[PDB]
Amino acid sequence: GMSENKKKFDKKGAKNMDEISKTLFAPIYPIIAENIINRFGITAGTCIDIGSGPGALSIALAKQSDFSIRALDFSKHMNEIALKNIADANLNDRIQIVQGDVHNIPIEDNYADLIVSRGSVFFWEDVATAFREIYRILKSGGKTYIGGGFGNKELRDSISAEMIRKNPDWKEFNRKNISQENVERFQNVLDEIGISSYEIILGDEGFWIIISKTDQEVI
Ligand SMILES: C[S@@+](CC[C@H](N)C(=O)[O-])C[C@H]1O[C@@H](n2cnc3c(N)ncnc32)[C@H](O)[C@@H]1O
Repeated sequence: GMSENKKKFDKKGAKNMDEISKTLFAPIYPIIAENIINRFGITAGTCIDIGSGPGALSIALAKQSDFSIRALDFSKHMNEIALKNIADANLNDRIQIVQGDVHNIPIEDNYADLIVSRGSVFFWEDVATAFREIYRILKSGGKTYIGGGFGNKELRDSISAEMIRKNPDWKEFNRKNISQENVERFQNVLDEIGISSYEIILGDEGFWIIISKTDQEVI
């Protein structure tokens, strides 16, 4: 017997993500990057983009800041595309592609000034372990922006209409992702870890987990 197989984040899936990233979703990346810059005022140092995929968020951040960026993704197929995209954009000097998993990040302790992630958290198995790793690699005084969304209401609404036409079931998955179910879920995850300082936000720009590493309250 034989089979032809399709699974998430494989070569075919990476191509689909890349195509959408370059077309329908393209405008969201500069907006999200701008939102991140404006929110925290971090414009240099080290930034880790977790679940970077075809690399569009990293590329947008590079174009608006002076960060040294590492784009971490567990899919070889995503990383092959991201490498090409980064090179095409003349950003090889700005963004390093790192093959690896959020559950065992190949980065030293206390390294990152900023950790960002779009559209990955909703897929992670073992989120407690993932968030312990995220906290481990975050520098004291560092910030995160981990979640999903479209940057602003106008883009959210226009893109959603098109996504629903293409992929009707996306409507319900997106509705589950960008909601209070995840605010509750992730509050509970961070609380089990014992994180002293965070915000989890939900609004027109999306759903985002914003951890601040600070000297802890229990001493
Ligand atoms: C929907 S894509 C989003 C891609 C990109 N961040 C963007 O917004 O265009 C989700 C990505 O997370 C990656 N991913 C999923 N689980 C992961 C894990 N445990 N560790 C690292 N990457 C992961 C996938 O391979 C995929 O590239």
